[PDB]
Amino acid sequence: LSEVQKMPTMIEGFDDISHGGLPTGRSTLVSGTSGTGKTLFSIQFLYNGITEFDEPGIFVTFEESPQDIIKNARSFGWNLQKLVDQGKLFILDASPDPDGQEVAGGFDLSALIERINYAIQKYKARRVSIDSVTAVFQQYDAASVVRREIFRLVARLKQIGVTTVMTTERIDEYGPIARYGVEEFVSDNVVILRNVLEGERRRRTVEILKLRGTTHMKGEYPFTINDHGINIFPLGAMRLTQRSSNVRVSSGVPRLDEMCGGGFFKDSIILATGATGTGKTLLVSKFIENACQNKERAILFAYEESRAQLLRNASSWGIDFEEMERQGLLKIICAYPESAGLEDHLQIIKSEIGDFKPSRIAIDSLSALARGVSNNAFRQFVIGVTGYAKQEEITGFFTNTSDQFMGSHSITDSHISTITDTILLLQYVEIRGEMSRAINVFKMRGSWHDKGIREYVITDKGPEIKDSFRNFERIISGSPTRITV
Amino acid sequence: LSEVQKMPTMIEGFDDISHGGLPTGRSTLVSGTSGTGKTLFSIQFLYNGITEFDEPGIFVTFEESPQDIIKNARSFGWNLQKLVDQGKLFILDASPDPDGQEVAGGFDLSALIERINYAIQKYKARRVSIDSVTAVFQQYDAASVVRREIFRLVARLKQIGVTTVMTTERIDEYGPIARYGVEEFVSDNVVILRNVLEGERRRRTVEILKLRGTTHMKGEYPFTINDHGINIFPLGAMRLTQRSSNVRVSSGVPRLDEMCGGGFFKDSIILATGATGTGKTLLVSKFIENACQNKERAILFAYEESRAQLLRNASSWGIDFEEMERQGLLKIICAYPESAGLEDHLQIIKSEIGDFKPSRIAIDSLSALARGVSNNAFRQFVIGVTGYAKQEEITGFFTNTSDQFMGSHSITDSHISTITDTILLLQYVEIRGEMSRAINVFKMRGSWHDKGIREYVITDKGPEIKDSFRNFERIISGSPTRITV
Amino acid sequence: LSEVQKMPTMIEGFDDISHGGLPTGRSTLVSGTSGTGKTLFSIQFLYNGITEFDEPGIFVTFEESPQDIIKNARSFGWNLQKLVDQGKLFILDASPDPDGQEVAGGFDLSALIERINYAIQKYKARRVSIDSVTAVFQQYDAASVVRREIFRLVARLKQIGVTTVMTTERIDEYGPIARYGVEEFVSDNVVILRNVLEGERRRRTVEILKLRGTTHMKGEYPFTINDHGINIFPLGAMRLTQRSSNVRVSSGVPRLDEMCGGGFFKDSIILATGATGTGKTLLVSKFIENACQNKERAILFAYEESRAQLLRNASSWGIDFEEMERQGLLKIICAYPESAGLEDHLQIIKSEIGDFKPSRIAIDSLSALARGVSNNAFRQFVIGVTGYAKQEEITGFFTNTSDQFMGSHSITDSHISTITDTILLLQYVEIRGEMSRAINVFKMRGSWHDKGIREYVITDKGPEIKDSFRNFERIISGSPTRITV
Ligand SMILES: Nc1ncnc2c1ncn2[C@@H]1O[C@H](COP(=O)(O)OP(=O)(O)OP(=O)(O)O)[C@@H](O)[C@H]1O
Ligand SMILES: Nc1ncnc2c1ncn2[C@@H]1O[C@H](COP(=O)(O)OP(=O)(O)OP(=O)(O)O)[C@@H](O)[C@H]1O
Ligand SMILES: Nc1ncnc2c1ncn2[C@@H]1O[C@H](COP(=O)(O)OP(=O)(O)OP(=O)(O)O)[C@@H](O)[C@H]1O
Ligand SMILES: Nc1ncnc2c1ncn2[C@@H]1O[C@H](COP(=O)(O)OP(=O)(O)O)[C@@H](O)[C@H]1O
Ligand SMILES: Nc1ncnc2c1ncn2[C@@H]1O[C@H](COP(=O)(O)OP(=O)(O)O)[C@@H](O)[C@H]1O
Ligand SMILES: Nc1ncnc2c1ncn2[C@@H]1O[C@H](COP(=O)(O)OP(=O)(O)O)[C@@H](O)[C@H]1O
Ligand SMILES: [Mg+2]
Ligand SMILES: [Mg+2]
Ligand SMILES: [Mg+2]
Repeated sequence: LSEVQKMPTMIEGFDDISHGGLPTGRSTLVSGTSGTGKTLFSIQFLYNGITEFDEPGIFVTFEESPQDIIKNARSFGWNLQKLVDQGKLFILDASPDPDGQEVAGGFDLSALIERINYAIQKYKARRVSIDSVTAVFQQYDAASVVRREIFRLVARLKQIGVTTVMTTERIDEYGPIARYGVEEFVSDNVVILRNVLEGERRRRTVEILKLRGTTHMKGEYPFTINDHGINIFPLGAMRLTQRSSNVRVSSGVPRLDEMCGGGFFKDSIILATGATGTGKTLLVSKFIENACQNKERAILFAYEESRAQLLRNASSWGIDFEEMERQGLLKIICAYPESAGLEDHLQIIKSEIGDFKPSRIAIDSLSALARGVSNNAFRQFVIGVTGYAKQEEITGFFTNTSDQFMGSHSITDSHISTITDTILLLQYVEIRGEMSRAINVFKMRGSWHDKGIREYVITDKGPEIKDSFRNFERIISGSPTRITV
Repeated sequence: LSEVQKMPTMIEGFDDISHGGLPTGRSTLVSGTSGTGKTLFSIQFLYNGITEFDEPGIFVTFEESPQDIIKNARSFGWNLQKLVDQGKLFILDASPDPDGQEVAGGFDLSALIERINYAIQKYKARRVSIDSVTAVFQQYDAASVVRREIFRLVARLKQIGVTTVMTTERIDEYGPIARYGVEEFVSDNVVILRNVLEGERRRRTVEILKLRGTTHMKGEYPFTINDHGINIFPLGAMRLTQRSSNVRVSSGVPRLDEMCGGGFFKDSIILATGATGTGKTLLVSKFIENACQNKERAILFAYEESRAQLLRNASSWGIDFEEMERQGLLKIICAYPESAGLEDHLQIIKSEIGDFKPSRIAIDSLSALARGVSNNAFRQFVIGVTGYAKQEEITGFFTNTSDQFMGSHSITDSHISTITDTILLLQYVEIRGEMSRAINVFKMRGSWHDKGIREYVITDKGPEIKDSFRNFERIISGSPTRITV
Repeated sequence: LSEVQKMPTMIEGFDDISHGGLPTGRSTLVSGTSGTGKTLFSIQFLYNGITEFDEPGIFVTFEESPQDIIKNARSFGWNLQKLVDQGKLFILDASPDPDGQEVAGGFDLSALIERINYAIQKYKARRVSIDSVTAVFQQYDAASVVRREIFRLVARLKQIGVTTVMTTERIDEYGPIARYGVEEFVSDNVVILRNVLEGERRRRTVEILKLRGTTHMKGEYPFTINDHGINIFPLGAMRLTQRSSNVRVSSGVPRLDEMCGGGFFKDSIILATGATGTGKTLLVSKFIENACQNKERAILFAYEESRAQLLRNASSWGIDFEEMERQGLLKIICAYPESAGLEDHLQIIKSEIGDFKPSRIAIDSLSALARGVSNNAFRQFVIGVTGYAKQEEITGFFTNTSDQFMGSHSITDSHISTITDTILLLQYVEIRGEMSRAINVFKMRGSWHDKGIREYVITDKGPEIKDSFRNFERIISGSPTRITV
């Protein structure tokens, strides 16, 4: 008599991919291999319901004992025992009793359905989570029997009018959606949780395969499990709207600011690319030093150099990062790119930005984060970081180490130049057998910028941008040819 | 006694691939994994029949309850309850009753066939849709029994003379066409719906494998599910006929118009390619500004820069996009390439063009749309966009960011240059250690165009195209060599 | 009533990936193919418990006889017989007796559980290891029966309150986690041991798939089995904190030290890259000679040249490595890269550093170690070596043979330049048909360094760094062009 209403799950990123949550009064199928977060998803569904909408929830477990479920939920800061004592949550223990011997007859799904209905009526439950129906159906080896029993369960829960989340099982990550293969077709809604193993690394993704009668974002979306539960990131949080401003921000190098027409833009992304030793880290350090000298908070996400090495280099360049950190203006987060996946790094960056509320951020060596990851996943990560930084009106400074040290015919082999607003090209220039460096403002959207490929030297005082090689040809090749007069 | 007549389905793009629709008086097999749109296809078949030809339809469901089918159809704006009340549609509920216990004997297909025949005679039905015969046949584990029962059903429905759509099931996207493997050979017509997972993205494709006694377009064809149902796009809508005209349209840069022999052609595709920062977005902005200054509607499909960043850059270039939007002359659609698949982007572009009726369109950075997609799918998308724009007599301006910033030996690594009519090559030119830019009209079909590689500078007033580097060699390499006199 | 406490295993690297060990009072599933170290892991778990925390352990074996288990443990220096005699360890022999005939009834898991409970009560056991439950469950061909029995066992061991390690079985390295496929879902914790075969080489990795109610590091982590048991290396031991100092260390070439602004840094990584014959080994030899002349211990990890060939070349260069070794100041470890995997090489390097306590280390030809290994695994190895060296305040000198001998447009095709602090670029320079060499300090973090591409010749006295090619262009190409005056 009406359209397909949805019930928000309040799981970060799930409601966005599901376009409003799970459909109301229907059964949703959550399928995934071991460790994919099925139990976590089901528990978070009820917990969020109870906490945000005061909707009593029912949890049906067939393997994990209720005590173990409550003990598990605490790792996320969830006190399920408090909810149980308040009558808001009820954990229906349907696990086989050890004292109960094997039964040769078809397991009584009718008794379980009656118990669930009684619990729903008693606690006025609006949400139901069913843990590992596959444990129930393994006694039902036949696939037809399994489909019939799932159909009975879904139809009964539908007649009761409760929103249900059923966790099922799969052997392969990209094989059958569920074990028997009849689970994904009896359910109205199918959610797939994967733990893809790529490059000796586990990537967790969530996919909404079908929402009968409703639109949803298609494909796999990476998600992480942290102290707050499941955190899904829908493809860079789409576009949104961030009103870019003309406000200028200094780069810490006055000559570079002149080269940029008055410094960088506050709501812009700066990309300093070049070969190793070109001074990208020096520009990042001067950027952070300028940020903090103006009593503005900043963060330095490093991924190649340790904290102490950064400190030593900054001190050698006349920058006291220790005093900056003591003043509470600078927070240096360094970490090896491998230590965690790109989604984990994005979550850490978001959390640090939220806790510190910085005005500027400097990520060192995006190339380091691109190690051993597919170009598509890397691009998704950069989209996420850039969008999040622009949304908070945060000035971003990113560095990318070019793989070729001279003759580099591309700005970035990952092709992130299309996403950045300002591009600083740093390169070596062979001059009289000496390896001079050159800095050029390759790109600046919305601002005039010096086209000069200007020489600069690195001293104890920082970078000193000199004149341009106005008597040389093919500087870009790294090996220019000098012309008389 | 006659040839093989076909019954139109009126599903956008299906009748084209099927060369007139589904054959009349025969059973069509619609096979696909979970969430492929089998139920949607079957429902749309009957709904389109009833609404466009007043042909009563019969829907046979074995899992989804009739109430749920009616509730599902509303997401597409279809009021199936109205049709049921009018006697034009009948939903035959054949789902197993929960109160009915298991039956050890072969399920009575004869009773179902008799019920379907009675319904067809009562409602004078010309169309029939059968939902998940696989649910029926899972009780028939044996494949031979399944083939026999499908043969009986198809033969009976054929004797009745109704056009039937049967939805069947598969475990793998590219595995067996159906579960048992006997379904695709008893049916006269086989349609395969796939939800291929590639690059963490779901691509939906429809394939007509065989139409016994009729020709059909071969292979997979992408299709999307939106608020209007299934929308199939047959390989760029073939050729068609768009009478190109000699009418000229200004580019917003008078010197560029002179370089093009009087501006671009109205019914032509313009491709501005170059490295990052070369000013492709500037040319797009001037193009849109010229379009709107002449009181002509235009659309800007951006995929790298946000709306506000485009606004800021345009204002910095003396272009007021806000006033343009207020006047109803400009509509700016920006969106990340990942947010949706290429078919979805094509559908969005088509819908926006239809709703706005623009005279010009400007897509920013086709390269952004090529991220993480196969070259073939990208090429298909460009063919679609170019053909649709040319059909509506719309002038298209596309930008492609070259992956190499100097020495680019190709116009486009995706090789779309063969599809575009006008090509504007933008490149950096190293001159006296300064990174000057160069604009050249690489290509212009049906018009004389300046061969000069002309220098241009970007100011607050826009691009100023200066003279050509007439005293330099190897400009194209990016690092030219100057010659005296 | 409390959070999820964990029990340390004291297995090197396991507690780090598991974030504190195995959860207390729960069953952990250790699955892996033949030879993956399941039995070794289970035995080490109990042995470490007993030896470090005085926690009595119970070992349940179904195939390996207790005598054979004790005999096996001695290869790691573990005297399990001493623990058994002390009552700290009990090996419960549950293997089928040869005199016991086949049983058609379901094997009595209840009797085994009662025996285990009796043993736990008698020895006050806190840890339990179960060897090859799969041998038990093969008589239970049915997967449902297997899941039920595993559930009974886990629930009973949980009620007893002991931490349990259960070793299960798999046929494929990346196939089902366990044989039946029900083992990984009844267990609260799943650990996967793999012996991946890549390039005719076996790579052993450990993965913690899920720790219910606790966070853990995700993905595969390489581990080796040596005379001390399982040794896991969690992704380079994360970041840690190594306070870099400004202390300078001589390179053995005074002119090179001048080029580096006073020599290399003590807590830094030096990378000498160049074509074959450029003199990387000469720089390594002079580095070691300077290390030992100052009465400082050093190690030379070679991977291309034999010990005697290194001796001969050093003597030809006026360096007496034999006297250095006799004095106990130099230890030369040479070995073919293939002889062992990257994890094995890392373990050997760590062990040698620990036994010798060197002040400097010189690894010859990282490129040799990159032969036939994925770039990701190689990068992980370099991260490990660099981090370990920096942690011990050890100066590292690494050499990388460039694959291209002239025109090399990159420092390292493996792109390790981002990880190194000092980069010495060695290259050939064609001059008047003579193949002169050139040395340039490409990079030096935290120090001024000469930008000059200086010629050097190799004599019996070592390298003699001459002036720079100040009258030549395109030296970097290898084929420079001379200019008059
Ligand atoms: N506080 C936490 N922070 C981060 N990750 C956590 C946290 N608690 C649990 N996890 C992770 O979440 C996963 C838990 O999965 P969950 O129990 O929800 O279901 P599942 O793995 O889909 O199915 P199964 O019931 O077979 O375990 C584990 O792999 C664990 O690593
Ligand atoms: N209004 C809509 N707009 C866009 N997509 C929709 C809309 N309504 C439904 N969908 C999508 O269409 C799909 C519905 O598939 P459908 O029910 O027709 O059959 P099927 O997936 O082939 O088979 P099954 O019966 O197993 O679900 C879902 O995956 C859903 O995402
Ligand atoms: N002292 C040692 N040093 C190095 N490697 C060792 C040592 N002792 C044993 N190994 C290795 O450890 C492995 C022993 O594996 P383990 O017996 O622990 O269990 P598993 O291989 O997982 O299972 P299974 O019970 O089927 O053998 C062997 O492959 C052997 O090469
Ligand atoms: N005190 C100094 N004087 C002059 N140059 C220095 C000094 N300290 C460091 N440098 C230079 O700084 C360079 C490092 O720059 P950095 O920003 O770390 O490069 P990257 O592009 O890899 O981030 C060194 O290669 C060296 O040339
Ligand atoms: N006010 C201005 N004056 C001169 N140049 C400008 C001005 N604003 C922007 N630019 C130039 O515009 C360039 C951006 O051009 P754009 O069309 O966005 O490049 P793309 O080819 O990436 O689309 C900047 O790199 C800068 O050189
Ligand atoms: N006594 C010598 N006099 C001059 N040159 C020598 C002498 N002994 C060896 N060389 C030079 O040393 C080079 C080897 O340098 P080495 O460090 O082994 O190169 P790599 O970069 O491969 O490690 C030889 O190619 C040769 O040019
Ligand atoms: Mg750096
Ligand atoms: Mg652009
Ligand atoms: Mg060598």
